[PDB]
Amino acid sequence: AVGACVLCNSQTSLRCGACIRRPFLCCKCCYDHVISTSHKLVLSVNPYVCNAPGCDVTDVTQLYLGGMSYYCKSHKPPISFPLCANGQVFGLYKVTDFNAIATCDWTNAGDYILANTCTERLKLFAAETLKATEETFKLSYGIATVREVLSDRELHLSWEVGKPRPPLNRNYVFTGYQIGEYTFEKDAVVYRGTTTYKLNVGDYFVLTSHTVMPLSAPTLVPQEHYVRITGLYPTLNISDEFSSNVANYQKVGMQKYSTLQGPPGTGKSHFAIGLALYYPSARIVYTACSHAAVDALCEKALKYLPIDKCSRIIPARARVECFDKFKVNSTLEQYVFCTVNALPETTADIVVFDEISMATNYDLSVVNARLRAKHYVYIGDPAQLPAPRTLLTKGTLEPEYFNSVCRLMKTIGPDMFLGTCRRCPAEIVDTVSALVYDNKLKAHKDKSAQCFKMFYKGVITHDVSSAINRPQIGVVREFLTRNPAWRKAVFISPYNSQNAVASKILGLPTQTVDSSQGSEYDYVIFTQTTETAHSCNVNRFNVAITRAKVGILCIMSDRDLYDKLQFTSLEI
Ligand SMILES: [Zn+2]
Ligand SMILES: [Zn+2]
Ligand SMILES: [Zn+2]
Repeated sequence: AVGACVLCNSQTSLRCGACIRRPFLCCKCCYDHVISTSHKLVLSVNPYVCNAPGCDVTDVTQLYLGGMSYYCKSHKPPISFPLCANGQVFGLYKVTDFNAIATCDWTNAGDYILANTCTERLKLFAAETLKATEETFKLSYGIATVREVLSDRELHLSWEVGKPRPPLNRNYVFTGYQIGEYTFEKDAVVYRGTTTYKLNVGDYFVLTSHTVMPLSAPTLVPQEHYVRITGLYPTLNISDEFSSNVANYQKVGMQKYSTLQGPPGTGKSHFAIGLALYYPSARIVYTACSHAAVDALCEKALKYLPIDKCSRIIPARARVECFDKFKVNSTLEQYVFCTVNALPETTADIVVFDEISMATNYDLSVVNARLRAKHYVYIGDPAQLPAPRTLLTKGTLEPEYFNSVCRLMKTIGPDMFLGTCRRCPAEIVDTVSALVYDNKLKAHKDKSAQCFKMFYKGVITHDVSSAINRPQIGVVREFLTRNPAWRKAVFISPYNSQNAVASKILGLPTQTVDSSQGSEYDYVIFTQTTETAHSCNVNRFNVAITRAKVGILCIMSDRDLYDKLQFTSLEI
C-alpha cells in the first residue's frame, strides 16, 4: 500500500477507493479529489472507514483520527483530528483534469480530448481507466446460444433476455464454449470460427472480457535531439530506390523519436524497410496494432531484407492467419515483426511503429514498456482512420486526439512528410490533397479519366443500425453492365450490411472503409449509403477513395463531399 501520486509523484499510502483503477493520490491531491467529486472512499493499509462497531461511515470528509483509528463525527473521541483539513487528507509522507478522467463514463468526445491534452502521467491514468471501462461494458451484453446449425458458414442464435445484443460485425469477437474465437455477419446469420469446429447445438458465445494491466511507461519517451547520428551506422552505398529518404533517415538517427506522416500510397512501407538498408547493422523491431499492418511490413521486408534475419512473432492464442515466410517466434532475429499486444520484452536500435492513427495511448505506453530502443519512428497518417472507441457515442473524435503521436503531428507538425502519392489517379490525389492535406499532397500519376461520381440518395433501410441502400447498389449494377472492365472492382461502403447486400447482388469482393485501410485495388466502387456523421467523416472518405490505383465510382448521398470530388459526373 505504498506508492507514488499519479498527479505530482509525492509519496503516500493513499489510493482512491472510488476510482476503478485505485490510483495513489498524495494528501494535497487526494483532498482536491474527494472534496470536488462523488469519490469519498480513501484506502491506506486499512480503509478510511469508521472503526466503531456496525458504523457505515466511509466518506473521508466525515471521518477523524481518534488516536491511531478512524471514527466518524458520531463516534470520535474528544481528542481527534479531521481526516480532511487545510487542503490535505491525513496519510504518511505529508487535479481538475484528474477529476474529470476519474469520474467520466467515456461516452463523450470531450473525455477523449482531455485524455490526450492532460499531463503525461494523467494520459496513462486515462488510458488504463478507459480500457478497464471498455472491458466491464463487455459484461453488459447478452449470451448467444446455438439454437440450430444450417451449414459450415451459417447458424441460428438464441439471445439472453434482459441484456442487449452486441453489434454483429467483424469488430465484435466472441469466444465459443473454449471452442475458439468466433465472429458473425447478418433469420440466418453467417458464422466465422477462428478454429474449425463442428458447431454443437447448445454451445454459447460471449465477448472476451480481458484484464487491463496497469501502465508504467509514457506514451512518448522524452524527446532528445542529437548533434550527430547516434547509435546507428549508415551505409555509404545506399540503393537509388531509397535515396529520396536519406535526409529523413539521418533525421531518424539524430532524434530519440520521429514522426512520419505518410498519406496513402506515398511510400510508408518503403520508408520503413529502407531504414533497415540505410542502417544495415541496426536491430529493428517493426510493430503495429493489427496483424494486417504487421504482415504488410513483412511483405515489403521479404523483398529487400535477408529472410534469415527476419522473424514474425505470433501469439500462441492465434486469432487470424498471418505472415508465413519468416521463422516464427525467434525474438533475437535482427528484424522482428510483431503486433503491439504480442511484443516480447526486448531492446532494439530502432523501433518502427506503423499505422499510428490506429494506436491508442494504451498501445503507445505498452510499446515503451516492452521495447527499450535508441530510436523510435512513428509512421502513419492522422488523416486516416483511428481505432474504434466502442464507448464513444456523443461527439466526434478529431485526429489531434487519436493518440499522443497524432496530437504532435496535428499541432507542431510531423518531423517528416511523404508528399507524393504514387498510387492514385490525379483526380483522387487532387481531391484528398485539398480535403485533408492542406494542398501538400502531390499526384505522381496523371488523371486516369476513370474516376466517376454520381449523386444518388436512393433509399436507406437498416439492419438494426447498420445501413443499407439497395437503390445505390442498383445504380452500381446498371453501371457494371455498361463498364465490363469494372467487373474486377472491389465494392466499398461505410456499412457491413450494405456490403452483405452488394455481395449477393453484384458478386464483387466487399470491404468496409475501415477494413480497406492499408489496401489498394485497381478499381473501387463506393456507395456512401447514408448522409450520417459516420459516412461523411472526412478521414473515412479520404481512406475510401484513396484505395483506387486506376478507377473509382462514387455513388454519393452527401452534396458537400460529392461537390468536392474532382471526378467526372455520371447521369441517371
Ligand atoms: Zn499529488
Ligand atoms: Zn477517485
Ligand atoms: Zn461511526
